[PDB]
Amino acid sequence: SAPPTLWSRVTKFGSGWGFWVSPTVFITTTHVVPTGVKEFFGEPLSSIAIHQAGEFTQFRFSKKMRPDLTGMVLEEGCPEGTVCSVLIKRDSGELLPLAVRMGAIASMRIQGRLVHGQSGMLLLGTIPGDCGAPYVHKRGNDWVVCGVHAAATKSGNTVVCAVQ
Amino acid sequence: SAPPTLWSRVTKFGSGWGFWVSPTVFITTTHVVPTGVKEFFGEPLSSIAIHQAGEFTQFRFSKKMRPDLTGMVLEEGCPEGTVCSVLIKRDSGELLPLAVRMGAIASMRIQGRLVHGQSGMLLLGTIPGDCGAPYVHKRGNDWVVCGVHAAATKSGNTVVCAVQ
Ligand SMILES: CCOC(=O)CC[C@H](C[C@@H]1CCNC1=O)NC(=O)[C@@H](CC(=O)[C@@H](NC(=O)c1cc(C)on1)C(C)C)Cc1ccc(F)cc1
Ligand SMILES: CCOC(=O)CC[C@H](C[C@@H]1CCNC1=O)NC(=O)[C@@H](CC(=O)[C@@H](NC(=O)c1cc(C)on1)C(C)C)Cc1ccc(F)cc1
Repeated sequence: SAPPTLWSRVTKFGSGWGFWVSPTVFITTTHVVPTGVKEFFGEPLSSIAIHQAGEFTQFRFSKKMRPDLTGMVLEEGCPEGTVCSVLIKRDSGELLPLAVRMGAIASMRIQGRLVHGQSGMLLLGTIPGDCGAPYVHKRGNDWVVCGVHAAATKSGNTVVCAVQ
Repeated sequence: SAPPTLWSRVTKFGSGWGFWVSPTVFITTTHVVPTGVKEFFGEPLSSIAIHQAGEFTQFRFSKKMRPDLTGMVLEEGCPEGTVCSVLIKRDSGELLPLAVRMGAIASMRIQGRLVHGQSGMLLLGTIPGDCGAPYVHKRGNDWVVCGVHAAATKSGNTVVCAVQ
C-alpha cells in the first residue's frame, strides 16, 4: 500500500490531476493542462520551466511549492510485467489504487496524436476525470513514479500512461 | 501511522474539516459549519439529519456519500494517557499528523460556552483552519476516532477535541 505522503502528492489540476515529484517538479498529462490561463498554482507561466511532449507535461517551478516533500525518482516507464498502482483520487475523496500489470513501452497513435506511453492490463476502471493520476511501484525500499494516466480503451480493460 | 483510507475520510468543509465515519455519517465541530448555504456536498440541508450537541456536529445523509468506506468505531473520547494522532491536512496538500497525549474528558467553558471535550498536551501548533480534524488511535488492529479538533489555548500547548 502506498504511504499517505505519496497520495498527498496527487493534486487536482485542470480537468484532472497531477503529481508532485519534488517540491518544485509537477507532472501531468497534456490533455488535462488548463489553457487560456496566465498562472499555474498562482505562479506566472513565464517563471515555470516546461517540458511537454508525447502527452507528458512536466513543470519545474522557480520556488518551492511543496517543501514538505522529498524529491523522488521519476523513471521512463517500468519493466514489462511490473504491477503498478495507479493512484486515483475521485472527487468524493475516495482513494482508488488500481493495480495494473504493465506491458510494452511504445509510441502509439491515440485519437490522431502521438503518445509516448506504456500500456497495461487492469487487474472497476478509469474515467475521464482520472487523467494525470500517477503510476507508481515500489522497488526495494523506495517508491518510483513511472507515468501519468492518459487513456483507456472503450472496454476499459487496458490503460495507457504517458511516460517521459 | 494512519493508512491512506483513514486520511481519505478527512474532508475540507466550511472553514476547516470534517470526517466520514461511514458512507452516510460525517462529523465536524459546530464552529466550522457554514451558515447561509443551501446544500452540503450537493445535498439540500432538508435531506440531511443534522445533530448538534455543544461543539460536536454530526450529519447523517440520506444517500451513500462515501460507499467505498467501512463504518468505523466512533468513541466518546479515549483513555487518559492515550497518544492520539490529529489528522491535520494543510492547504498545500501537506499531511501534518500531530501527536497529542490525551488527558481528561470534561465539561469546560471555552469562550463562554460549556463544551464536552477531552483536553490533551501537544508533543508546529494547531491553527484555526485545523478545526474538525479527527483525533484517532489504533487499538489492536482497528483504528478508532474519538473526537474532532475544537480549540487550543493561547500558548498552544493544550488542545481540546469535541467528543460525542
Ligand atoms: C481532455 C480530454 O481527455 C480526457 O478526458 C483525459 C481523460 C481520459 C481518460 C480515459 C477516458 C475514459 N477512461 C479513461 O481512462 N483520456 C482520454 O479520454 C484520452 C482518449 C481515450 O482514452 C480513448 N482511448 C483510446 O483512444 C485508446 C486507445 C488505446 C490503446 O487506449 N485507449 C477513449 C476512451 C476516449 C484522451 C487522449 C487523446 C489523445 C491522446 F494522444 C491522449 C489522450
Ligand atoms: C470561529 C472560530 O472557529 C475556529 O477557528 C475553529 C478553529 C479554532 C482552532 C484553534 C484556533 C487557534 N488554534 C486552534 O487550534 N478553534 C477556536 O478558535 C475555538 C476557540 C479557541 O480555540 C480559543 N481557546 C480557548 O478559549 C481555550 C480554552 C481551553 C481549555 O482551550 N482553549 C482560542 C485559541 C481562540 C472556538 C470555540 C469557541 C467556543 C467553543 F465552545 C468551542 C470552540
